[PDB]
Amino acid sequence: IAYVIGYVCVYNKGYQDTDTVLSSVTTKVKGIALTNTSELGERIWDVADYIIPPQEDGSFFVLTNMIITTNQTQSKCAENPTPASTCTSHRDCKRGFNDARGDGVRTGRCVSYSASVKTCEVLSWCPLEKIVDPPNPPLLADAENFTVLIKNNIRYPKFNFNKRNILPNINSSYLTHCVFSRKTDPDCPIFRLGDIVGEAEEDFQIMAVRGGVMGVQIRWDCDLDMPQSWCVPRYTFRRLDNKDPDNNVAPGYNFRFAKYYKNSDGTETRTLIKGYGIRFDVMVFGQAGKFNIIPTLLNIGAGLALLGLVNVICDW
Amino acid sequence: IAYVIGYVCVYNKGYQDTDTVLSSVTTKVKGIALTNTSELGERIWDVADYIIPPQEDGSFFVLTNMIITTNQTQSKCAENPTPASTCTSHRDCKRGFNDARGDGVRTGRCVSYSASVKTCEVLSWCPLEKIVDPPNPPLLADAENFTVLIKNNIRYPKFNFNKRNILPNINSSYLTHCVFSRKTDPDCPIFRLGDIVGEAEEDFQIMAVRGGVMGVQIRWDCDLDMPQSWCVPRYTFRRLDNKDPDNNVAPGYNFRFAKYYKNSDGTETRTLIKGYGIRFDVMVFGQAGKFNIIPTLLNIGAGLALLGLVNVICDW
Amino acid sequence: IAYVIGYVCVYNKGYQDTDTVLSSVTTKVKGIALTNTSELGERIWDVADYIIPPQEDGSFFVLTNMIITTNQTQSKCAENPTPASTCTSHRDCKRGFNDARGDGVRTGRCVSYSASVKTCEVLSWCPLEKIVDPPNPPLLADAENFTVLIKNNIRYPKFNFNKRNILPNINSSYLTHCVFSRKTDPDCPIFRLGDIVGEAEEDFQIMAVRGGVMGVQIRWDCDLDMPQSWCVPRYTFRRLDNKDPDNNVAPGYNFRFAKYYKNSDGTETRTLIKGYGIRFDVMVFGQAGKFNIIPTLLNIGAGLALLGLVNVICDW
Ligand SMILES: NS(=O)(=O)c1cc(NC(=O)Cc2ccccc2)ccc1Oc1cccc(Cl)c1
Ligand SMILES: NS(=O)(=O)c1cc(NC(=O)Cc2ccccc2)ccc1Oc1cccc(Cl)c1
Ligand SMILES: NS(=O)(=O)c1cc(NC(=O)Cc2ccccc2)ccc1Oc1cccc(Cl)c1
Ligand SMILES: *[C@@H]1O[C@H](CO)[C@@H](O)[C@H](O)[C@H]1NC(C)=O
Ligand SMILES: *[C@@H]1O[C@H](CO)[C@@H](O)[C@H](O)[C@H]1NC(C)=O
Ligand SMILES: *[C@@H]1O[C@H](CO)[C@@H](O)[C@H](O)[C@H]1NC(C)=O
Repeated sequence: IAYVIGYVCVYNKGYQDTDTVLSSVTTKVKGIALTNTSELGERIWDVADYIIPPQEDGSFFVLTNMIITTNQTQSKCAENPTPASTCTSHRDCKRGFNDARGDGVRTGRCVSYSASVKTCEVLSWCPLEKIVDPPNPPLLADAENFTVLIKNNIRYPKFNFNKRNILPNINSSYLTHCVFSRKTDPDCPIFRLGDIVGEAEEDFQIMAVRGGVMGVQIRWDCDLDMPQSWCVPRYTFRRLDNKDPDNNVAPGYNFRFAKYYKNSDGTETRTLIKGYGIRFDVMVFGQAGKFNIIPTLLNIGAGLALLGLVNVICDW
Repeated sequence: IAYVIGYVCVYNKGYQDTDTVLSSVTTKVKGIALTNTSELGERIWDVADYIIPPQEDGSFFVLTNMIITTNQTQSKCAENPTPASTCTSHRDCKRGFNDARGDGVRTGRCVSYSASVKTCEVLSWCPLEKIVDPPNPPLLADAENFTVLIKNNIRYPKFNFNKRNILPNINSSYLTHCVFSRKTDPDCPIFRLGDIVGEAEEDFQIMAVRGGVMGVQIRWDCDLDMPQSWCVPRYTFRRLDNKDPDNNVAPGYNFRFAKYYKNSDGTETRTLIKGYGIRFDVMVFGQAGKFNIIPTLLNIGAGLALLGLVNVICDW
Repeated sequence: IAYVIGYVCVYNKGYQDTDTVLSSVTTKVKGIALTNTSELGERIWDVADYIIPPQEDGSFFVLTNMIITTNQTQSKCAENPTPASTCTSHRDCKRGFNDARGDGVRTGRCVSYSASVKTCEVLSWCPLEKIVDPPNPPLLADAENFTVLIKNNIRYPKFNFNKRNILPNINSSYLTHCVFSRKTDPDCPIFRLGDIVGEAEEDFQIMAVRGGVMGVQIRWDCDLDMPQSWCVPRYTFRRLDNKDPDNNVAPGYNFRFAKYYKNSDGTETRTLIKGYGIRFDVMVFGQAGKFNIIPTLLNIGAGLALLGLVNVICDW
């Protein structure tokens, strides 16, 4: 049955010799955002404000919601209310003990956080970060309308193949005022953050309150036997974190950083920013194949050997 | 024809069992640069100045040219000249409209940027970044002479193989005053930035004006049947971005960041730096093989099966 | 010998069709530490202090020891003692010559660093970084007791498989007060830095003095023929760097960064921090297999073909 083995080699790509992809990614974010709060007045956020890591290859972080604590100085200080931190006598707090909250290290004497309750005195940057819910709606909801240009460049080493996701039919005039869309502009690398989140069956406005990790995946599945015109990337978007709050720890995505200031007196103070944002991971993978005689001959020989079993079984 | 199948197994590595490489890279940049300009006077740039991401594993950024806008404050403000931003009456500017330039959000009234023309007021950090060409020659042309030490460590999991690119015939005395060169010192990991760019058929002085992305690739192709003395990495360098300006968007490589200052009055100002630099991507790939009986037997059986087809064809 | 080929296919996974893993990692470090020195007095280090890269996906840097040079102003200056920088006359120093130390560029005249010796004047930030060993024991030795939560998410594209390292049998109540331990809590992702370093046959206290690169590796070896309950990651830890000082360059792991301040007079000063820390690399790899008819048939045919050689050899 030469037809059977021929069809098997045709559809299983057994005659193919395959190789992996070596990729480079560069993303640039463009947009502006306006915030209007009592504390910050009226404010605008340029490209240098809402991208906390200014440029890291492979991913980017877009700040969406955020909490500030200003004028923090190292001092002995009160503690946030907590059942493990309540004071009934000066002997309750253990000198030098380190707690799981991580606000600071305890001391012997303890002071009153307020008139009603007293908590252990700790060494820390005070005033401490107030334990409050993040603002809703998010400050940077305008980050729904940002754009991101993703430039990709792959190489297949063994076959000596180089390619970029910007197809050569496209020109700069079209790319200046272009926006990606599956129905209209499938070849445009300039995505919209709102579209990226929406195509993963999510809502950006709800996501931005606590953040989340979103992955953008690009598939480079190119058949090098056919000309390079059919070597085209395919874009997919997925949500990487977990919605369910009963299984994971610290739902959402956020992190803390600081800005250090030196006063006129020489004392060092710091402003602590806790930022929640959407982190976009760019993942590139693929596998490309070419023609080779030796695998074809090996597969043909093995198929003809299996034809012996086919005949033996047909005999019975 | 046992000779044919034997030679096929010998050269095609059908008897081989292959595995991929798990790698780690660490790079240190050493050098100094001096600049002499009217705005900054005479200046020297240490290791902490021209490497904007201080240490990220896998790649590093070397600043070469820059545009600085100092003492930027939040304010209602003028707009850079642009055909879409020209004022003929106060009703031209749309309240709250967001433009594609991204300098700021528009307001109702508009003032004169200069005596000749008037542009819409915007909420923004001002004075705005002036639209000017980057300085030529670049400020950090001395970055042609920097050195970079690349320490690489690979592991093949299945075969339990660990290796480092620093060969054990080398000692610290040689590596203290060493530099890489194909003809003289091929085993030295200490490359020169000018040499790295030159080996890719590029000119550092021209390309540093607007930047570019270079990839430094290391190939770990080791045959574990032979002793480990033949497991040696191979270095290659190539240019990742595109020179041609009529196909891509925003030619070159650059990014913007900010330094935030607090005045005596408490108002917050920022210095906006737009830096054009050379980003070096370190990409490590390879595949190592070892002897295995089962693939050898399978290939031998398939070859002997194909000998049947060979005999059948020879009969005709 | 159908039994032989059957056993070969059973144990060699010949019938399997394999695919690689596409992974994402997220690490959160929790802990607090106190330092007591003459220069810094009594100090506490929060999450925003000892993690110099605030959040980079795939690795994190935990500061352990440091050298601070404060109030550095750009000016003409003296030089650190060095046999290549000693002065016997004003003609010894070469104007504009760039040295291998990298402290600064030389000038014509040279000045007495101290009463005993004189060195070349250089343009640099001063006072220069004093050449002294890092403090022992390290300032941030308390970083032995920190915790790190590692959340992993893998996908196999061809088989359409998605998984996380947080098993469904685990709940948030257990994960709130959990810690990893091989004997007691093997499914907990919350590791301890001291445990991570210790299980690599290292001591944290001696390693933190000069730092080092530690690799945390996760293996996702899942057989998809069996249910997903057997798809479980496996954790291993290695010491990536080299202890031997006679083969490598700059033993340990450290890097330099700066904090820029603006004085009242408008002059710009900077504080230069040289930080030694432990860099933890998270490397995720794996390979998953499923059942496919065509490889099974090909392997069976080749085995039956090799049975011919088996019979021929047995005949002799
Ligand atoms: N784009 S940036 O230069 O990297 C940058 C942006 C911001 N964002 C804000 O300040 C937002 C804000 C504005 C006004 C008041 C309060 C908050 C803060 C610090 C920044 O610097 C770095 C650099 C490296 C790592 C890190 Cl964590 C920070
Ligand atoms: N090597 S560094 O510490 O990371 C660093 C270097 C510079 N470079 C300059 O200031 C050059 C300069 C000097 C004087 C006037 C004008 C320009 C600026 C800020 C830096 O800090 C960070 C840290 C993380 C992310 C980012 Cl975007 C920045
Ligand atoms: N967690 S952080 O925001 O990223 C951060 C932490 C620290 N660490 C200290 O200041 C320790 C210290 C405290 C007091 C006196 C002397 C030293 C310094 C600067 C920081 O900012 C960046 C941001 C991006 C890149 C870089 Cl290199 C730095
Ligand atoms: C995004 O832009 C559209 C139209 O330009 C506007 O209707 C929408 O409100 C914007 N999104 C946000 C969050 O403001
Ligand atoms: C690099 O150094 C060489 C000699 O040390 C010198 O001739 C050359 O001009 C230097 N490069 C630059 C850009 O100054
Ligand atoms: C870590 O904690 C244990 C107990 O909580 C303590 O015995 C040990 O001294 C701590 N390590 C350091 C370096 O302080």
